[PDB]
Amino acid sequence: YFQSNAMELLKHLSQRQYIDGEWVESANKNTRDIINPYNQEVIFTVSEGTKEDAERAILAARRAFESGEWSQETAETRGKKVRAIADKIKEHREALARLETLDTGKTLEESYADMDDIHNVFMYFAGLADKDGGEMIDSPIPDTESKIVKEPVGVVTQITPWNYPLLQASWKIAPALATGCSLVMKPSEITPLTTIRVFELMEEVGFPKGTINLILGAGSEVGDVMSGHKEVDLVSFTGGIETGKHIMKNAANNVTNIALELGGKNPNIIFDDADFELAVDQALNGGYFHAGQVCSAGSRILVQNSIKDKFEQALIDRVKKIKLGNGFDADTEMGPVISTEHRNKIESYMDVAKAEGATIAVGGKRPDRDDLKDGLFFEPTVITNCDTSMRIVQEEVFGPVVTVEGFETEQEAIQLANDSIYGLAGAVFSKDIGKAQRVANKLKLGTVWINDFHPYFAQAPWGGYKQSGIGRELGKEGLEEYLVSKHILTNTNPQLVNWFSK
Amino acid sequence: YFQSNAMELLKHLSQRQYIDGEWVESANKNTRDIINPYNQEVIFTVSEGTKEDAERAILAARRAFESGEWSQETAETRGKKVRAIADKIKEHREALARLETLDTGKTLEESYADMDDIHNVFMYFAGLADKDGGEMIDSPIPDTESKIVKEPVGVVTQITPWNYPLLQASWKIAPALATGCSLVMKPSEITPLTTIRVFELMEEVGFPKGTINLILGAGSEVGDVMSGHKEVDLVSFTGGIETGKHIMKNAANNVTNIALELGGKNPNIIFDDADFELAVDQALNGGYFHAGQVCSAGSRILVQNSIKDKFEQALIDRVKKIKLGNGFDADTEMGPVISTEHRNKIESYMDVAKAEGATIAVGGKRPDRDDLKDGLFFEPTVITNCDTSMRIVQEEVFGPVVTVEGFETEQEAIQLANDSIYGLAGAVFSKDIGKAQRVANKLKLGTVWINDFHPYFAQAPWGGYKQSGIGRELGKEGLEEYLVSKHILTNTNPQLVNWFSK
Ligand SMILES: [Cl-]
Ligand SMILES: [Cl-]
Ligand SMILES: [Mg+2]
Ligand SMILES: [Mg+2]
Ligand SMILES: [Mg+2]
Ligand SMILES: [Mg+2]
Ligand SMILES: [Mg+2]
Ligand SMILES: [Mg+2]
Repeated sequence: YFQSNAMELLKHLSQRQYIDGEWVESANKNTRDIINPYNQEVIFTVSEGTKEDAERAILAARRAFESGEWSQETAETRGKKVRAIADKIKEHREALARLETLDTGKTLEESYADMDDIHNVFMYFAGLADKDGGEMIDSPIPDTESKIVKEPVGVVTQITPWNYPLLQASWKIAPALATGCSLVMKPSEITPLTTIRVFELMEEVGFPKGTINLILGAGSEVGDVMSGHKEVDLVSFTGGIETGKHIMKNAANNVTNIALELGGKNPNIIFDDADFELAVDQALNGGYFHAGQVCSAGSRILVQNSIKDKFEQALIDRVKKIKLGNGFDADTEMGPVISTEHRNKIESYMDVAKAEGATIAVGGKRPDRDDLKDGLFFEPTVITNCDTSMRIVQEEVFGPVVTVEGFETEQEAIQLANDSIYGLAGAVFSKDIGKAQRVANKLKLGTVWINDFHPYFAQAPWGGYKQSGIGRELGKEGLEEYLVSKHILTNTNPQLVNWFSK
Repeated sequence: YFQSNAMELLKHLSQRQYIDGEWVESANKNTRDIINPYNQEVIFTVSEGTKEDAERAILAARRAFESGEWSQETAETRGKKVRAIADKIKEHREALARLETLDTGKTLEESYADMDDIHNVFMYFAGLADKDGGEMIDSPIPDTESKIVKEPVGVVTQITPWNYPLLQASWKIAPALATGCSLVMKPSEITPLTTIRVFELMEEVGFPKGTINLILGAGSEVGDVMSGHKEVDLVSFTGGIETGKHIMKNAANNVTNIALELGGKNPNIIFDDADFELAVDQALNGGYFHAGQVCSAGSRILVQNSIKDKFEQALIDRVKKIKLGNGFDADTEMGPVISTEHRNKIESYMDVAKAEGATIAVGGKRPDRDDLKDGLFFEPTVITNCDTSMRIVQEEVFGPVVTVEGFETEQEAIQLANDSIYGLAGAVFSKDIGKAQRVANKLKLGTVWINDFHPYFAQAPWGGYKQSGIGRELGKEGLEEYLVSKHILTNTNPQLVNWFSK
């Protein structure tokens, strides 16, 4: 009784926003219904905040920041509180995993793995909090002392996507809290459940009023307030490229720093000297984990011409066996897509593939099976006889869809892999490790996997080249987005200059 | 015969742009006359480039970058070439100083000090080039190797201001070349002379075609191309806040990284326990070095009420003795302002001070003396009986003008100093070093001087909090703006996952 228990969890979950230490409704009492993508049933109703609520949260975050209660707390103590959040995630791993599956549709196994990652993100940043306060500089001016002090950047606004909501939240919350910033977070309007829950958990730990704030929904001009308010010091946005560009333009009005992660067209490069069985397995894993909606998805398969036919038929044969179903059922290998609008977007992209002349080798429709009929399912799809000039190869579909292109040589694989506007992540499969390393050094991607697909972890920075984003999350670089440098120069033997006549 | 020799230097200076290894005119043959602010005489005529020229330069920079001739050169070798530029600056220190004085009006002594700084900027980055290639990560996944590799960011566009043209150029050129980027630089249309000269010097050293490019002027949409072209990876702009905001909005269209330095309203905080003589000297130095046009200028004096009257009368008495004149004359302490438009801007700000009710205690007009009549001079000015609500206190005037406000307590000094939209630099004067350190830690400024005014140097990062900018120049942080991180993860014992049914 996995799903019905998860449903009973909801009877204890807050429905409200969290602003300045209090759970509160929307200023105009508006609500929004949240859906289970497996059966499209409404599972919960939450507040839908207004732009005045967002304004209020940002002003509270500012007041808290200036008060120093969190920003001037010792780094060691901030780290202890971030660890306490980590430990709460582990304590509540089952419930959180179940809530994530209910809200997003992914398999329970995927959700459990995700909860383990999230615990490790918090634990990583807890440990990093007190490890680097700045630098002493060897001043070139005699009788001076020069130091660089790291300070928290201030008030941060954090906007997360519907694909891996709590995971993306953790990437933003952990460094903000570790550094002493105040934050205002707004999860996707579609998938707020686990974010609400993590806010309840953070309240249990206890932070100064205003240090953490949660805004819910997609209210009119809320996004604009979060990117454009004069009191914001950093906007951290993960989501679609068009929204990201708008956010950056908004941020310019007050000279606000931005960190953006905007998607990808991630290549999966398979040489003829790859372990063949491995490359087929990982092409499946690349394409279809979380129904191709995880940000690391490998939608663009590039395979060496010599084995392309062999590869295509192996991949297609496997794709026909993929088990679709309820994320709570153990035999499910792939769940539904996230929303009606997203499935429609995916369907309109298949309109494009057809208008461009590509072949849908398998999939490309909604499944008919009775038990899948009420849910937001779409068949795992393989598109063949496509080329780099096509919209279906160039544009991010964010669904259970891969394209397959051939290449003759190493140089052509690199040129094709780099021929998109994006640059987030990708893989190279070859037993020739030297070759794989040559390719990796030429790919304009923030993360390159050699003989693997998907890995990310707190210890290493993640983010895009090209139009995939600005900045990095995770690792030390991720922490650094939340800090500002101040050079304090002291003249220890000050003398008159006497430039101007006396 | 200092000035006439500097004028004869010009008979050997290029008049053209430098694009893809060649000195070239503007695509439409347009030119612009360059003026000596001391006497408003036209001293030189240079090409005025078109937006198609800028496009061509950026495409050449891209082609050069992709070729690897500079980007894949060893860091050690790149450092050697950056050192060779440094050594050229020192070799030509006199000529460059004289050219800077001719073009910008500042005293020869100021220009010599500047040439020494510029040599040290290049030398610093030459030494930094080969010191950090990335990191090895302790991977949390068994049988994996994780490394982070630093790569140059790519094609950079660099736009510099008319206040300290070669110095600002050096801050941008040195890290770009040290990291292996290709660059396209466009100096202020008003003051191109020393930038043209440094390009001649860099050509003497020798770089691959397309690695360095120089665009001249303020042609229609040239700025827009430099901030908005798809092939740019970083825009580094130093100049006015309104242009900077436009640049950032442009950059958003292609998800282009930005580094901005946008001015300041730099406070000079003088406690009653300061060394009084020192504080008067440094208030003069803060306000009037380069006629208040250097980016470190201290236009906003905050003085403790107990000594405010004493301070005001000491400052005013000194301001009346400041020697205005030709930058080439040894007895000159302050030169002219940079342009007709800038002097007019300064004059319209005095219209504001008057409309707001402040007192012009000294100065506030153009000098009448016969030898100053043809030049762009403006008297050093002290404005009193002003408060933080006034436009003359809040807005950047960028001229030989200071305002004087009083404060009662340490807390009030901090609150007033922080009450502007800016956050570039400022000073605290007090013999109570502990107090000065408390104040420094509360000021939202990128650089805080304790008992000094003006110091900046290659070893320490420089840049703004708040609307003074995004990013940092100088130091390691300055280098880092020109680098991108790539995580290469290798699975050294790859295994099938077998998530999907066989
Ligand atoms: Cl090959
Ligand atoms: Cl005091
Ligand atoms: Mg409870
Ligand atoms: Mg020493
Ligand atoms: Mg800002
Ligand atoms: Mg010559
Ligand atoms: Mg080991
Ligand atoms: Mg970019």
